[PDB]
Amino acid sequence: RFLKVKNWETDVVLTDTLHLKSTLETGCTEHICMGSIMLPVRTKDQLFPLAKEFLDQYYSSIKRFGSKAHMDRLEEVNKEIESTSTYQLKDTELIYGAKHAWRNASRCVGRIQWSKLQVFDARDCTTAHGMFNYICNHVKYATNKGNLRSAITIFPQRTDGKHDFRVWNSQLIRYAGYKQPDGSTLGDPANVQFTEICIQQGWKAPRGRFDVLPLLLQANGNDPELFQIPPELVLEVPIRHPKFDWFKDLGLKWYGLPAVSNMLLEIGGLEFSACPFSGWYMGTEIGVRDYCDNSRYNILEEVAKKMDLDMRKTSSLWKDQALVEINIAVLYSFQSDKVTIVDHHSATESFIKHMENEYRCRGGCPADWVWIVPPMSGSITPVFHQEMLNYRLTPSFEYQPDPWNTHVW
Amino acid sequence: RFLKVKNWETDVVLTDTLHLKSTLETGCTEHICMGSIMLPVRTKDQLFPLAKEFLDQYYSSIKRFGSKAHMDRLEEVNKEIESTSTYQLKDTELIYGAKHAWRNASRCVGRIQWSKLQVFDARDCTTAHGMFNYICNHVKYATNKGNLRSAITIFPQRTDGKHDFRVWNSQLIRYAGYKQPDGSTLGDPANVQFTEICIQQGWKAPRGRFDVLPLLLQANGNDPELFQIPPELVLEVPIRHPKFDWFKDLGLKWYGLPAVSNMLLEIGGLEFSACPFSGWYMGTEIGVRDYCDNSRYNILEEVAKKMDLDMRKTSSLWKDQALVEINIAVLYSFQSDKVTIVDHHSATESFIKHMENEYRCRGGCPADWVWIVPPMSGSITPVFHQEMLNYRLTPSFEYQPDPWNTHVWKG
Ligand code: HEM
Ligand code: HEM
Ligand SMILES: C[C@H](O)[C@H](O)C1=Nc2c(nc(N)[nH]c2=O)NC1
Ligand SMILES: C[C@H](O)[C@H](O)C1=Nc2c(nc(N)[nH]c2=O)NC1
Ligand SMILES: NC(=[NH2+])NCCC[C@H](N)C(=O)O
Ligand SMILES: NC(=[NH2+])NCCC[C@H](N)C(=O)O
Ligand SMILES: [Zn+2]
Repeated sequence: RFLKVKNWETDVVLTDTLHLKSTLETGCTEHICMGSIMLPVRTKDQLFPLAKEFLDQYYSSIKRFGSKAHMDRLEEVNKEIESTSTYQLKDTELIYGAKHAWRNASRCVGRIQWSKLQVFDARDCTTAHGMFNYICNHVKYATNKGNLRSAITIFPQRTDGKHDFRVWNSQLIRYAGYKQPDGSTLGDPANVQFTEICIQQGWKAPRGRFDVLPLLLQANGNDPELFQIPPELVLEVPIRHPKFDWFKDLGLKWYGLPAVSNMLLEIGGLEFSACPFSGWYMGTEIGVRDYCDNSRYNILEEVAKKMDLDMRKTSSLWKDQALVEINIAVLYSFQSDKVTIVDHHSATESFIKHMENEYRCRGGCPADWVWIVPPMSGSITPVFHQEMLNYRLTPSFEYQPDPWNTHVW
Repeated sequence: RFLKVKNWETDVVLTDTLHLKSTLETGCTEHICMGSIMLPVRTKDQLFPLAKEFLDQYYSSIKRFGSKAHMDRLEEVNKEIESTSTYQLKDTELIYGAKHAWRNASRCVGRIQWSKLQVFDARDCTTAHGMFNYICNHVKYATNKGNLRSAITIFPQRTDGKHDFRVWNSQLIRYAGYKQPDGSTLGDPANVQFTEICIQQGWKAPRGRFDVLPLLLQANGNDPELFQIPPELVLEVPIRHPKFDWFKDLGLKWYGLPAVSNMLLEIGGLEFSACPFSGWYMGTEIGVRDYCDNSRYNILEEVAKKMDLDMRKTSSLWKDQALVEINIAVLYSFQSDKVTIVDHHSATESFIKHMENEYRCRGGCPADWVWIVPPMSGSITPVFHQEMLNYRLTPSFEYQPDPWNTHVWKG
């Protein structure tokens, strides 16, 4: 009932009670752990309990648990639900829910910043053009000339499912991927399919290695539309090393704004299917995963050669030496151009502090160890030695099917 | 109920049916994952079934399920259990049992070698001196002058819980750790407590940074006894770098034979509390964990200074740069001295092939992602991109409480 988690480097021990308020499932069972598996309309009856659960925590957080205001609101929503078969959050509730969905994102290592989220209420939106407008504003606000500010823009909630708003891109800003005759892939292999769906939709791909994709926005259930982000609004960083002048020749660069756009935000049973959010990169995401993953830009060998390393034998650890240099370069390019970015050491140290604050002030902090530990130098970051308990709390950010596998044109 | 795991790098999908045979628990529920938690006598009543499951697995493995030899063995074992409250395993079954405990060890990335385990049957052992002799033969055999051979020595199983055989060391070979009055630690911090027990037992500590610990052996539930492993039997490797001539001057070295000796081997319900086993090292174990954990030798700074790295700000990734070098040094030193060792790339690539083979021929491969993925360069090794299912199958290697915490001293 009262679980404890120990850090094996410091011997510190925290007790977890917050998991007791766990609602959703984990994919695991007393017989099998699926901790490493990436992916382990509501009715009136289904809804009220959720709204109740939510309002309870909301009012509890504002020190008015069981107050008249609390009871009243619970009644109004209750009425509104029974009548409209749904309800609307007050702005206060929307903001609170979004911040807490971030607070509860067990896979996010940057949650120490959770309370500082800027929320853009786009619930009055009605068209793809409106969506494009809201998104551009989000992009500009959050980029802030390189001094990034976390934000989320929330489009209209789901109703009957046949009027859902959806951003087809996986991130607001991402490079394109095209399958060349060579059999090889040009650009970002991860977006090869999306890149094609834009074309299948009219986009005029410049077939480059770093082409900013176009937004494919879906409003109120209608078929999606394309819009190119004002180039002047997409901050980019040219990747150069602080010692290897040959580096720039690799012809690499990355965008400064990471902005997940394909997730679903659930607040009090309500579902917001279009809720793009952004923060700032942790160095390794680009340097380790986007650049070195075999299925991404897969650039290790190329950088290996340029460094003139004995790639004849794995045991020489050339991949490791290169990986490091590459990551020193990403953090260098960003820091030079004055674009916010955080290294895995500093980011993990913060998460640990955040975990401690969360444990004493909330009785816990759900965290997914498999995602929290950086893809490089694992054990030399504090989170590696930190036991973590993963569980689902709501409000939350959830995965949802790609729209192009659901859209009934 | 079939379960699928995908490799997000190759899009290869495997199907697991083997987890259905999983009886033991995981620590996780439908509402919580404890996948990253380090540590989440039997009665006749509970033994019969365990013995039967085992014999059934055994006889099926040899294609004699239902045979008369199978049926007679079950009758023989059950009679014996009801008769003595326990039972003895045949030699063939012990070997099969030991090999499968290794095959089922979800935290071991070296399992592609599981069928080539050399099993030393020390069930006739009765005294600590007897244990010392067995252990000495195990080390020499396994060390094989640097061309390491995986092996396990199995001492008498547990009976009433008061006559246990235990190896108090956590590994047959490990360096002493000494707490200094100024608060600093000399040697390996991980073994300070055990070192104190050895000194209290009479060991004369040479108090250096790499002193090989004595064996503390408990036979038949008696008080443990000290024994020094013959120095000529302990193979060690001086650590140097293939390009930094100052590396050797750090004065580092490590032993070549890793031999976990504090686990419990469960087979057919029987409990073998003293079952030291060894294989060969994966570089990162030494280079990353033993050398760079803040709670171990913690050499990152010193190695960083000598490299004249910019230690002013973490974002220079000086810790990362130094880490790679140290690991290159460990692998290089071992290879030069011709002592068996495997790099993390090589080891993880083999585990993937092994895992795939196991799904196809066995229906699965219980694996602990948290432990399988190496402590450095995670995503540039295939295991990181591989989804895994973790569950407990028997025979198995289990953790057990430190003996000094449970032992009833006799004087
Ligand atoms: C401000 C700095 C932030 C940092 C440094 C940060 C860091 C991270 C990192 C390293 C990941 C893993 C990314 C991956 O492997 O794909 C992650 C995941 C995640 N973060 Fe953040 N984050 C930040 C802001 C945000 C914000 C503003 C939200 C939500 C409002 C958020 C919600 C989450 C969620 C839901 C995931 C999991 C996404 C998935 O499953 O792909 N993060 N974050
Ligand atoms: C052939 C060489 C072998 C290699 C390369 C290998 C590799 C590894 C590594 C890297 C780990 C994690 C070590 C740690 O982080 O402390 C591990 C754990 C494990 N291995 Fe092996 N192994 C080998 C042989 C064996 C043998 C012979 C057995 C058993 C008969 C075995 C049983 C296990 C067990 C039970 C664990 C978990 C130990 C614990 O929880 O501390 N391994 N192995
Ligand atoms: C299979 C496994 O779940 C997958 O390869 C992982 N992906 C990720 C991870 N961690 C982060 N932060 N991001 C990922 O995409 N840990 C492991
Ligand atoms: C808390 C966390 O489970 C712990 O720090 C871990 N230890 C280990 C690990 N993996 C291996 N191989 N060995 C460990 O000791 N993964 C994580
Ligand atoms: N720090 C963030 N906000 N990350 C969002 C996900 C970005 C993704 N990991 C990438 O490298 O493109
Ligand atoms: N490859 C092995 N057999 N390892 C056994 C565990 C050794 C332990 N990790 C060490 O660094 O000493
Ligand atoms: Zn689990």
